[PDB]
Amino acid sequence: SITENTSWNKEFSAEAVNGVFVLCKSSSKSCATNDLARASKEYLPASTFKIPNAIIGLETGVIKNEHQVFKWDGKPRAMKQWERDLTLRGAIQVSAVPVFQQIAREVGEVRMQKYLKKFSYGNQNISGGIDKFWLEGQLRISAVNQVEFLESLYLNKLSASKENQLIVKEALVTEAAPEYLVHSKTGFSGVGTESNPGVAWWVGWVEKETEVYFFAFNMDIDNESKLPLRKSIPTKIMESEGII
Amino acid sequence: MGSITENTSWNKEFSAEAVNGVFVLCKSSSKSCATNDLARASKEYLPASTFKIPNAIIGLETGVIKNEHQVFKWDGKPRAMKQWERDLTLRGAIQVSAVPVFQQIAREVGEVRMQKYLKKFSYGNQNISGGIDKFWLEGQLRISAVNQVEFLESLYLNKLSASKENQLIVKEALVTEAAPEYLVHSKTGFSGVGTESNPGVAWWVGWVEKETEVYFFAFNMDIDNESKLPLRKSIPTKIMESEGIIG
Repeated sequence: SITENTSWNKEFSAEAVNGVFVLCKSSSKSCATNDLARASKEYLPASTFKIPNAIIGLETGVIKNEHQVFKWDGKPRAMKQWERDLTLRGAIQVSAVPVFQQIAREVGEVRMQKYLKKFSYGNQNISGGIDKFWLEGQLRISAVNQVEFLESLYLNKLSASKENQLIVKEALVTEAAPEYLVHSKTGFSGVGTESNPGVAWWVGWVEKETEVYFFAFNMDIDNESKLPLRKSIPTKIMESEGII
Repeated sequence: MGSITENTSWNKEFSAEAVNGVFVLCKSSSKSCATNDLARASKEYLPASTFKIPNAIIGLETGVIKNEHQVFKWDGKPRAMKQWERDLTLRGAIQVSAVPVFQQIAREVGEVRMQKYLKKFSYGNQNISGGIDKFWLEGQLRISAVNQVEFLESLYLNKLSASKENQLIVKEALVTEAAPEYLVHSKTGFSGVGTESNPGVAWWVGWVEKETEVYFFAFNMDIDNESKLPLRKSIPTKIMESEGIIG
């Protein structure tokens, strides 16, 4: 069950942003959102796909273990922050696309398809090129599906060893406080094209006291300068809810 | 570790705050350590709440603690600290150093198993006599800063005699600072203000993962007044910032 919560609309209007926020307390059985329709609309996952990709990489052995170092071969990479040796967390934190493209290539189309089916990951469409389906392909997943997926990870219920799920969870920690812990991942498909803006994401969960909150946010975006809103809008909503 | 060297210049942060203590910092790749005082780096002190690290691992390995989702319910009885009067998860109990939660764990573990694990972990002088629920608080258990970093490195590498799954659970619970370029896992400790001419001890131990490098650290200082407690984190932090590790 997904229920509408009109009290968050202001946060979107203030910035003239078209997007959705999904927040579920304790579990995904009851989630709140500002837009029922957009909550379940499937969008390209962009870099949020690094979460399932990391899990699959570990499960298949492509990623040897948590201490694996992904060496930079010295060839030019889109961003300078990617031009260096990276650990799994390092690669996830700076969203080093090339590291995960190679992981995807080694996983292969057959295994990738099998795991997304096991994970009930969006439309599970990986066609068009094994190293770019989550960047410009036909893969689509909704905010609600993201929360369901993240909840399974939190509970160690995905079809992978608990060990591997724990490894990925540690790589996803983005904020640590004595009060709460935040695990999250950003995504940005690009500025989109004429009349078809791209999508920006921020998904994760907050562990506070004995309670847990799963969240997923996405928005239309046609200018990179608006990118910070993918974190500020959800953060303001969660702060006003007294979560972080 | 492979080597250790003395760097007396780190006494700067100690002298400035009129503090007697030690800091040990080891780089994983080179397997080399540095400290402001070799003698104190090897001196053994009560672990205080830093013992919650091995205690948590042992509780999990023995099955006393089910997993990271187990909730330690508060029975409503008054506790030494107001922050402990609430239900807590494993991480919650570790973060606020809820002593009563771990004393119960220790009692369920029992002396025989506790002794077995500390031997496997090569944890300090491995003397747990004087009460199964307080040997690390006011008993005869002692461990040095060098031993702390050795122990923490083993945990980091999942090389302790425990399931990798349980070591991962504890490691997750120890995260105290997260940034894009570095992650900090740590645990504080404080035995008390001690007696006259015999001050208590305050600790801050953990490790920092920055880039592909890993730094293990252990800090302790003499303390006879709680107002000096924040120094257990500020001194080590300043030293690591000067080293360009955190911040």
